[PDB]
Amino acid sequence: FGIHEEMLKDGIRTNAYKNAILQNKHLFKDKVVLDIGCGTGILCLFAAKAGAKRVIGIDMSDIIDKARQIVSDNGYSHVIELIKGKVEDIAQLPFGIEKVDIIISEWMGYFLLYESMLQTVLSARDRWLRPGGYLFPDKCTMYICGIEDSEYKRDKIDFWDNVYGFNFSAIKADALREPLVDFVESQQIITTQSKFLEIDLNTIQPEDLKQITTSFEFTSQYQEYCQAFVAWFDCVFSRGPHKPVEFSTGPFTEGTHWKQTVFYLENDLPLKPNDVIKGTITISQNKSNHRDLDISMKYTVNGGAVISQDYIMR
Amino acid sequence: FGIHEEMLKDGIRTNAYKNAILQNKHLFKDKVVLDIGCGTGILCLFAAKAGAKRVIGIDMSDIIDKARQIVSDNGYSHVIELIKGKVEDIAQLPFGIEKVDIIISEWMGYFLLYESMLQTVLSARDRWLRPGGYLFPDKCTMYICGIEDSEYKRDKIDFWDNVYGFNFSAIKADALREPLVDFVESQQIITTQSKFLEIDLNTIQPEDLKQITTSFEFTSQYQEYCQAFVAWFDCVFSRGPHKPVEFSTGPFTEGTHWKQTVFYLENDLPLKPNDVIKGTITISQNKSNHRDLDISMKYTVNGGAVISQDYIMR
Repeated sequence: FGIHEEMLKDGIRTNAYKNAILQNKHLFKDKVVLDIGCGTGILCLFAAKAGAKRVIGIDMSDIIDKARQIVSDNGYSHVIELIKGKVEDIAQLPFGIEKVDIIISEWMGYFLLYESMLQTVLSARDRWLRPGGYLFPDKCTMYICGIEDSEYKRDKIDFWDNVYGFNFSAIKADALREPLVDFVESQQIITTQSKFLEIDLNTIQPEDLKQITTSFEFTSQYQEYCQAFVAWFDCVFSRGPHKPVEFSTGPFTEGTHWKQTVFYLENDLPLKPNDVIKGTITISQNKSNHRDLDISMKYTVNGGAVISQDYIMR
Repeated sequence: FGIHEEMLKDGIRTNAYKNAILQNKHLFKDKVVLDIGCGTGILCLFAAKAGAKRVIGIDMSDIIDKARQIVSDNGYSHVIELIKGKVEDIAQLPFGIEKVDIIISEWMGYFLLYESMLQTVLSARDRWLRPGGYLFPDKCTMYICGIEDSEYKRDKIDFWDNVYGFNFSAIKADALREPLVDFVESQQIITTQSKFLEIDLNTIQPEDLKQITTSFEFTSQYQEYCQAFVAWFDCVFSRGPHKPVEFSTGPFTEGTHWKQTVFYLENDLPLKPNDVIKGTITISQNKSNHRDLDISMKYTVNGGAVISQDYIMR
């Protein structure tokens, strides 16, 4: 419902897709395009306008009936075909199509990986993408840095110390375990930014997603307290477009509906300039609710004792 | 998760419950209290602090395990007993209790009735409330008025006329059919306010909720265009407290997490001062998704032709 208006009115995202598709008419001309999660159909309309021979959109949502009407009203009912259901439940693609040239998708979730459609996109790639075909977009990179956020930490974590006189501190751990999806101001960042994960749809395999172990490293720029780490991702249309097309969900550029992801620290870090925060982040589907993401960090400051903290986004 | 922090940090709501309970220690002393949907337990703690002999909290949420810890940390483990599950699945109340003196609940949904716990509260009242017992709160009243909102109507409805050159007008009806939960500024109101529904927990019966037909009437105060109706509800602890306790979710007082409910009109009304808008609102559970609320309005301006518009909150 409102999720579709939010996706469309996300200008940064829809403009990046618009540019990647419409500026590459040469690449789309007379091609067969599969779009995973077409929603109201704007990306399918772009691909058709770019000259695709056939655009197949899959959405599991009941929006499909209205999306077909939109396709008709814009004169593309002979080019764009919409199908309901899960990729995994599709007997065949329509019109006897066996392979496709280009897969468009918007699979990225919050924190890139939370409730994402990555596995669906990889199944569709494995089933239908012709050798050498293109994935729009194909590369996402995750970044992390440290911030000052004493005010929000006091309002959101320490609030539970005293609630109308009552001790609610039993809840504090749970509040700390939940990453926050929200915007951070760039002036709050007190460290360099660390690339810590890349996901390349051209080469990644589903078994690689079972448990992601990765490392990160960033450096303090200030004499300051660090209350939280913040993470975001960048997304690149790399293989396919004539020039690479990119957009960011970070705090130095226009906001997106993904916002940023804030991981509050149990114990604030007292940082000096040039202090080094380095560690590992392990990401995996939660073992009791498969929709939940377990995110475990272990790290040090200048090689001190290891600090560990576990989070679950749910 | 965050829903519990949002409920608690709703100051207007939690203060009204705090006042209704703690200022009526005489009424709670040595009584048996049932609280429906206890969440992290603050209302149960109030009832215990007010002197209840026994407080039974029901919540279907996994929050129960942490809520028990909160009850223990504040010294009330012998008074407050928490039970998981639906009222409808409870064999008996603990400690051999058969009747209770007071039922506390926070059953109100958006637009009062959307995904509310009203039916659960009525079942608990019918099963367990002693004759003459009290419901905290027991009375909610709904109000409606007309507003000017051309800017938000243009940004949210007319946006679909042209989306990157494409005609998305097939979606406009669906956008109009969805009431918006959001805050309205009081300066946007251009009519008097109409009480249009009262729900009295002391006397209402579940069969009355199958379909609510009610009437409304309000008067234009300006020469202005009306783009939407806005509705809210007020909630009163009426029977029981020494003085009635009240709070509002309307736009003339502090915001609450319920916000207000905005019903955009298909065709703007050109109103003159003293024009009368009068009609009926029919509210019923949707026939294909029982969690969805159908809200149908028919009305006139000074007895002109009947205007009808159907909405579904989903």
